[PDB]
Amino acid sequence: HHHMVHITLDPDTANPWLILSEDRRQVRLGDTQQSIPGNEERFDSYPMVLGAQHFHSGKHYWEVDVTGKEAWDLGVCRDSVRRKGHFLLSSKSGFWTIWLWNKQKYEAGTYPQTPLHLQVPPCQVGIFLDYEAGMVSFYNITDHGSLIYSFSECAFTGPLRPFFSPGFNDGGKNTAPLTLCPL
Ligand SMILES: CNC(=O)[C@H](Cc1ccncc1)NC(=O)[C@@H]1C[C@@H](C2CCCCC2)CN1C(=O)C[C@H](N)c1ccco1
Repeated sequence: HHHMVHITLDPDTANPWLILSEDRRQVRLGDTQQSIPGNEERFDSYPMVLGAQHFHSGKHYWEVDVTGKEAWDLGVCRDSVRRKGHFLLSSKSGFWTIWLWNKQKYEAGTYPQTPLHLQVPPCQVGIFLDYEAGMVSFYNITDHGSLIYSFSECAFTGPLRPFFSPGFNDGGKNTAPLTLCPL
């Protein structure tokens, strides 16, 4: 779409186990860990990261590649979200996400979550927000922009952040990084 937005990963939110491309456009789970600052922003608990970008208004679209990725988590979230210590990922916290785990088991971050029934495993996912509309939707690029799922009447109060994770590499097959597409 035209409402496109150039997103960079904020390393001041990145979980210590995550390696970033120097361009802030990839992110993947490292076997070992980084020994980095004591920021009130970093995700301690799980392999999660935001994008530096802050939306207070308007309509914003971006795309993410997940070729060869048995799991992942994409979407948006409030700044407000607490960044310290275990939680449930849900609209209820301040996350409007979808995700994948165990290769073929896609679900939406409703409280509680909602299994999804997808004609075509998406190779890239398109994410789209309309702050004023209370809207954020997920589109299956690899199947002619088919709506994977839409969150509606979200309560968009404070500012909003692009949310990501490449998920866990236990299976072996989650080496591959979330790659942001250039459009
Ligand atoms: C019961 N909730 C679940 O089973 C879902 C399942 C799920 C799996 C994959 N992708 C998103 C969701 N987990 C969560 O909501 C959170 C986030 C998640 C992370 C973050 C994304 C990357 C790696 C996985 C693991 N997770 C916890 O461990 C919370 C924990 N059980 C708890 C409940 C109360 C307080 O803490």
